[PDB]
Amino acid sequence: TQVPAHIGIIMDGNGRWAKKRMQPRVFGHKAGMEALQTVTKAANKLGVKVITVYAFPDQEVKFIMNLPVEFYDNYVPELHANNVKIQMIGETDRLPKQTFEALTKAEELTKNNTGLILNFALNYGGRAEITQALKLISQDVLDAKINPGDITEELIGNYLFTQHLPKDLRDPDLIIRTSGELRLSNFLPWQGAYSELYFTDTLWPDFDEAALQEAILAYNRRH
Amino acid sequence: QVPAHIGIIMDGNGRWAKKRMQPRVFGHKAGMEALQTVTKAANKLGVKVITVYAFSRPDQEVKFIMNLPVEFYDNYVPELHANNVKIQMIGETDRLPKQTFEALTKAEELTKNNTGLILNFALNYGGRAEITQALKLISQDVLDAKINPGDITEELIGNYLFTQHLPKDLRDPDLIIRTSGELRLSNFLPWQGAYSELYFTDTLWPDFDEAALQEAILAYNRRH
Repeated sequence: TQVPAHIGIIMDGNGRWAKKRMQPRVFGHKAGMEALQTVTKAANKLGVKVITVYAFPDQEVKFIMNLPVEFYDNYVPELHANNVKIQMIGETDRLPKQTFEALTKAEELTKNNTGLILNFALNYGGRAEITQALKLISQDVLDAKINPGDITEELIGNYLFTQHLPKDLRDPDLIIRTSGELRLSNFLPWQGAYSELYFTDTLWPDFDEAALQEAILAYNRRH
Repeated sequence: QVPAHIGIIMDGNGRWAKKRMQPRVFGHKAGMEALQTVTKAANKLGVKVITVYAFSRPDQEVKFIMNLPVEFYDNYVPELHANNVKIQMIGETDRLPKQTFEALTKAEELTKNNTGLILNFALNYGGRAEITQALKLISQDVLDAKINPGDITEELIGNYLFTQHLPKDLRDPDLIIRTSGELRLSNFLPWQGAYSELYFTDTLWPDFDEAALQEAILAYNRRH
């Protein structure tokens, strides 16, 4: 049937997964990377146009900010060979030098690719995305580039971080949340306003191609 | 352990009426009874705010949503006033009919001093539209030099949304309920609900009562 063109995913449950396997939380994030690799390849083959993914303590953040570097070295080449285009959204200026540079190389490597767009939401917050959009628009109105009569929902959409996606694919058709949490977490509040929501108890590192197909199957049974 | 602000998407009125071989109008009158029951019960339990959204031949659906506050004023608001419930509307007023605008304002003016539960009606409401209208007002205040673009923060935007009239600690729903089995938010409080707990039930809105409200509050407490 109809495959949803844009899927949002809140990758929850890496810590619980690792605890369940009696391993450090760091092992869970590593397995979370594997799950993303599997899901990204499967969705690309099934014909999904976009996946926007969202990751959810002192020494943990050091290991977590090294994951984009690890992503670039051990996963990005295979994704690039699968014709996957890699982008990021969020306040990426806050990220460390090594992290921003690994992600930039992944963007540059894959920028000509014509398959699925893998969109990393990093240092991302919905309200903050909207806030900065409403700031830039107000600056442009103060500088007379745009009129206050030109302020519309379409204009706001052009100033969000999802602006770089193709116009018809900016808004998720489906938002998947793992690990049993029935809540929003400030992920794509604007873009996801009309999205089908799907909730599963399965933990993110166990979310595989079969779990993706079950989510896509649930989406088709809606309408 | 009661959530202070509960959002409610009231869906399933049409399905409820068609199941009983009755006209669609019958379903919406039963929907107003459900709202009365839920409003009274929530007020009793100590809920501070409920924001309600009537959502579901689109020309037919618009007539029922706009007829709501006229009938609600005549048949239900007096009892809510006696129960110390404050009534407020969020959404766009400019495009309302005359009889509807008068019925909403009479309901507001009647109940404006009440110190119990705030019943917040979302009528002619859209989240994206609300945020867009907030920008228009912020943009105009930047041109008038009342504020700088640098002053535009998350807290400022909150003061320009339709929920600004609620107290600052109660503006955002802690829980959002949707009836009729649909797993969507349908453009309801996208900003304000960004961190809300969600509760979905297959129950149709006219069957949603005090008991269903308490089952929802129970589920909310199991999250903590």
